[PDB]
Amino acid sequence: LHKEPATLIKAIDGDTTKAMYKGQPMTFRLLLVDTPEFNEKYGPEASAFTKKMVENAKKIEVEFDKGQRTDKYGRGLAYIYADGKMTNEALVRQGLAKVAYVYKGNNTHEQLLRKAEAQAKKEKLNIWS
Ligand SMILES: Cc1cn([C@H]2C[C@H](OP(=O)(O)O)[C@@H](COP(=O)(O)O)O2)c(=O)[nH]c1=O
Ligand SMILES: [Ca+2]
Repeated sequence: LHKEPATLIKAIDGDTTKAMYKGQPMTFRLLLVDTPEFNEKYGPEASAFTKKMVENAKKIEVEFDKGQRTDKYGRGLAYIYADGKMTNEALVRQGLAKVAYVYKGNNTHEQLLRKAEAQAKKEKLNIWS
Protein backbone atom coordinates (compact mmCIF):
# COMPACT_ATOMS: atom_id res chain seq x y z
CA LEU A 1 0.00 0.00 0.00
CA HIS A 2 1.00 3.67 -0.58
CA LYS A 3 0.51 6.86 1.45
CA GLU A 4 -1.00 9.72 -0.54
CA PRO A 5 -1.37 13.39 0.38
CA ALA A 6 -4.47 14.96 1.87
CA THR A 7 -5.29 18.04 3.90
CA LEU A 8 -7.61 18.27 6.79
CA ILE A 9 -10.83 20.18 6.05
CA LYS A 10 -12.61 19.44 9.33
CA ALA A 11 -12.77 16.89 12.07
CA ILE A 12 -16.09 15.00 12.34
CA ASP A 13 -16.02 12.18 14.90
CA GLY A 14 -13.81 9.33 16.14
CA ASP A 15 -13.74 7.39 12.81
CA THR A 16 -14.71 9.94 10.20
CA THR A 17 -13.02 13.12 9.04
CA LYS A 18 -13.35 15.49 6.15
CA ALA A 19 -10.23 15.94 4.07
CA MET A 20 -9.23 17.22 0.68
CA TYR A 21 -7.87 14.43 -1.55
CA LYS A 22 -6.70 15.01 -5.14
CA GLY A 23 -8.06 18.55 -4.63
CA GLN A 24 -11.64 17.45 -3.83
CA PRO A 25 -13.42 17.42 -0.49
CA MET A 26 -14.23 13.92 0.84
CA THR A 27 -15.52 12.36 3.98
CA PHE A 28 -13.18 9.51 5.01
CA ARG A 29 -14.25 6.57 7.12
CA LEU A 30 -11.38 4.81 8.85
CA LEU A 31 -10.83 1.20 7.79
CA LEU A 32 -11.11 -1.70 10.24
CA VAL A 33 -12.42 0.22 13.21
CA ASP A 34 -15.54 1.34 14.93
CA THR A 35 -15.61 4.22 17.42
CA PRO A 36 -18.71 4.88 19.55
CA GLU A 37 -21.10 7.52 18.17
CA PHE A 38 -20.80 10.99 19.76
CA ASN A 39 -23.98 10.30 21.80
CA GLU A 40 -22.57 6.99 23.20
CA LYS A 41 -20.10 6.25 26.02
CA TYR A 42 -16.51 7.13 24.96
CA GLY A 43 -17.98 8.75 21.85
CA PRO A 44 -16.89 12.21 22.82
CA GLU A 45 -13.42 10.95 23.93
CA ALA A 46 -12.92 9.13 20.56
CA SER A 47 -13.98 12.25 18.71
CA ALA A 48 -11.56 14.35 20.71
CA PHE A 49 -8.71 11.92 20.21
CA THR A 50 -9.02 11.84 16.43
CA LYS A 51 -9.60 15.63 16.23
CA LYS A 52 -6.40 16.33 18.17
CA MET A 53 -4.37 13.87 16.21
CA VAL A 54 -5.39 15.15 12.81
CA GLU A 55 -5.47 18.92 13.66
CA ASN A 56 -2.08 18.91 15.33
CA ALA A 57 -0.35 17.10 12.51
CA LYS A 58 1.99 18.90 10.16
CA LYS A 59 0.81 16.50 7.42
CA ILE A 60 -1.94 13.98 7.02
CA GLU A 61 -1.86 11.16 4.52
CA VAL A 62 -4.44 8.65 3.34
CA GLU A 63 -3.65 5.08 2.41
CA PHE A 64 -6.19 3.01 0.52
CA ASP A 65 -6.24 -0.77 0.79
CA LYS A 66 -6.40 -3.25 -2.14
CA GLY A 67 -10.19 -3.30 -2.45
CA GLN A 68 -13.08 -0.87 -2.33
CA ARG A 69 -11.95 2.76 -1.95
CA THR A 70 -15.38 4.15 -1.21
CA ASP A 71 -18.39 2.81 0.65
CA LYS A 72 -22.06 2.86 -0.32
CA TYR A 73 -22.36 6.38 1.17
CA GLY A 74 -19.49 7.77 -0.97
CA ARG A 75 -17.11 7.93 1.97
CA GLY A 76 -13.45 7.20 1.30
CA LEU A 77 -12.20 4.07 3.07
CA ALA A 78 -8.64 4.52 4.24
CA TYR A 79 -5.96 4.29 6.81
CA ILE A 80 -5.19 7.89 7.89
CA TYR A 81 -1.66 8.89 9.07
CA ALA A 82 -0.91 11.97 11.16
CA ASP A 83 2.80 12.80 10.82
CA GLY A 84 3.39 9.11 10.06
CA LYS A 85 1.33 7.69 12.95
CA MET A 86 -1.74 5.65 11.97
CA THR A 87 -4.92 7.09 13.53
CA ASN A 88 -6.79 3.76 13.05
CA GLU A 89 -4.19 1.88 15.14
CA ALA A 90 -3.83 4.65 17.72
CA LEU A 91 -7.57 4.67 18.43
CA VAL A 92 -7.63 0.89 18.90
CA ARG A 93 -4.49 1.01 21.11
CA GLN A 94 -6.16 3.48 23.38
CA GLY A 95 -9.36 1.54 23.73
CA LEU A 96 -11.35 4.20 21.92
CA ALA A 97 -12.28 1.94 18.91
CA LYS A 98 -12.88 -1.74 18.42
CA VAL A 99 -11.50 -3.65 15.49
CA ALA A 100 -14.59 -4.07 13.23
CA TYR A 101 -15.82 -4.11 9.67
CA VAL A 102 -13.03 -6.39 8.57
CA TYR A 103 -13.94 -7.21 4.96
CA LYS A 104 -11.83 -9.64 2.89
CA GLY A 105 -9.66 -7.81 0.42
CA ASN A 106 -9.56 -4.61 2.45
CA ASN A 107 -7.84 -5.92 5.53
CA THR A 108 -4.11 -5.39 5.10
CA HIS A 109 -3.64 -3.92 8.62
CA GLU A 110 -5.92 -6.31 10.48
CA GLN A 111 -3.37 -8.09 12.51
CA LEU A 112 -1.54 -4.92 13.46
CA LEU A 113 -4.81 -3.58 14.78
CA ARG A 114 -5.80 -6.80 16.56
CA LYS A 115 -2.55 -6.67 18.40
CA ALA A 116 -3.24 -3.10 19.50
CA GLU A 117 -6.71 -4.14 20.69
CA ALA A 118 -5.28 -7.04 22.75
CA GLN A 119 -2.96 -4.55 24.44
CA ALA A 120 -5.74 -2.05 25.15
CA LYS A 121 -7.89 -4.83 26.54
CA LYS A 122 -4.99 -6.21 28.75
CA GLU A 123 -4.60 -2.62 30.11
CA LYS A 124 -8.33 -2.25 30.63
CA LEU A 125 -8.39 1.07 28.73
CA ASN A 126 -11.52 3.06 28.11
CA ILE A 127 -14.04 0.80 26.27
CA TRP A 128 -12.32 -2.21 27.97
CA SER A 129 -12.46 -0.73 31.50
C1 LIG B 1 -15.73 0.78 7.84
C2 LIG B 1 -16.64 0.38 6.71
C3 LIG B 1 -17.98 0.70 6.83
N1 LIG B 1 -18.82 0.36 5.86
C4 LIG B 1 -20.27 0.57 6.02
C5 LIG B 1 -20.93 -0.65 6.74
C6 LIG B 1 -21.96 0.01 7.58
O1 LIG B 1 -23.22 0.02 6.86
P1 LIG B 1 -24.62 0.47 7.58
O2 LIG B 1 -24.68 2.00 7.55
O3 LIG B 1 -25.70 -0.13 6.72
O4 LIG B 1 -24.59 0.00 8.98
C7 LIG B 1 -21.49 1.43 7.82
C8 LIG B 1 -20.90 1.61 9.23
O5 LIG B 1 -20.34 2.95 9.32
P2 LIG B 1 -20.49 3.77 10.61
O6 LIG B 1 -19.83 2.97 11.69
O7 LIG B 1 -19.72 5.02 10.21
O8 LIG B 1 -21.94 3.96 10.92
O9 LIG B 1 -20.51 1.67 6.83
C9 LIG B 1 -18.39 -0.27 4.73
O10 LIG B 1 -19.21 -0.61 3.79
N2 LIG B 1 -17.09 -0.54 4.52
C10 LIG B 1 -16.19 -0.29 5.52
O11 LIG B 1 -15.01 -0.62 5.38
CA1 LIG C 1 -18.92 4.51 14.32
